[PDB]
Amino acid sequence: PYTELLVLKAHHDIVRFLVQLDDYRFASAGDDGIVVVWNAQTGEKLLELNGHTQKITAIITFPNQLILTASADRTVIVWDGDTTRQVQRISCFQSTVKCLTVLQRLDVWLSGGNDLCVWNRKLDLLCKTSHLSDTGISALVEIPANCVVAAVGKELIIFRLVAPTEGSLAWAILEVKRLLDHQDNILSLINVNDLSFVTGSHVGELIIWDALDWTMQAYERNFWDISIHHFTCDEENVFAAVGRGLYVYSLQMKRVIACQKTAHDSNVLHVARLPNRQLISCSEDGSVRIWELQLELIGDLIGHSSSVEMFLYFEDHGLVTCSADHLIILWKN
Repeated sequence: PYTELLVLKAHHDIVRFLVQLDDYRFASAGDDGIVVVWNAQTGEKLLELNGHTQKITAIITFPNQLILTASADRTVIVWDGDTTRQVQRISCFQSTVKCLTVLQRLDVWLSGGNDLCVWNRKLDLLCKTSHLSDTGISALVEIPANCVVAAVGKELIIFRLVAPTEGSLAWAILEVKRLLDHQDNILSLINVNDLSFVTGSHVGELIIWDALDWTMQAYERNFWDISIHHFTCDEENVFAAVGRGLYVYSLQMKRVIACQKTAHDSNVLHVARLPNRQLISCSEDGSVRIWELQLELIGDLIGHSSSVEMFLYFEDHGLVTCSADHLIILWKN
């Protein structure tokens, strides 16, 4: 259980994103276009970053550590963590940036909308696709050998990024493959352990891919048999929110191993495995449940009165949840 709880108040619209900054702080971001920095130990509100005029669509940290946010205002803003100063607003987009990702090795970060742009810390545009899609990149995930996988509707497009020769400043983006095996839009794209990545669609397709040669390994047209709303992964399992139920699929056995068909009174939104090996599920109605894997309901976390959009887990500071009810709740002990 988590007994004690703190209610952290600031947002005046749906809180969608939580992102850990360091060992004790995290940021939240909402449809109110506000970003807030919180102390996870004490629950103190540390900083507010105001500068977006519409909902935030993505937020990441760039390890001094920066915070980057994209918004339906068609900008990406880059924030200085310490001073809370706005380093730059980037507004050279004709469409909403939908995803942001860091390539650690190469020490760049990517924006994904109608096009893929490659950036460095100093905020130089190094390269960008032109007219990649009208659809928009819905997910970018790093895989080995400096490649990145982009979800574009039903398609996956794999790019390799090449740093310039010392002497030149010319980066290159090479398209290296397209995968066209989904009949439905790609909802989830996840790197499992740098050997596989997995994609899912809302209709219940699950595909496992080789992260090195980019070939199909396994395929399910409907891996659980109601739509799937979200997937996550550990080293060997996929945990899917499917209707009001949870399903656990083994990547090794290519089978559903565990199941709970009515885990909640409402659609399950998010389901994930914590480091400590417990499961957390989040629902439309506001309930959060903790499980141990048959699935045993350990904990019932009751407080939110509306969709729980995301959770964040600190080993030493407990559990954070955020909700369409404008609250963040920090659960402890």
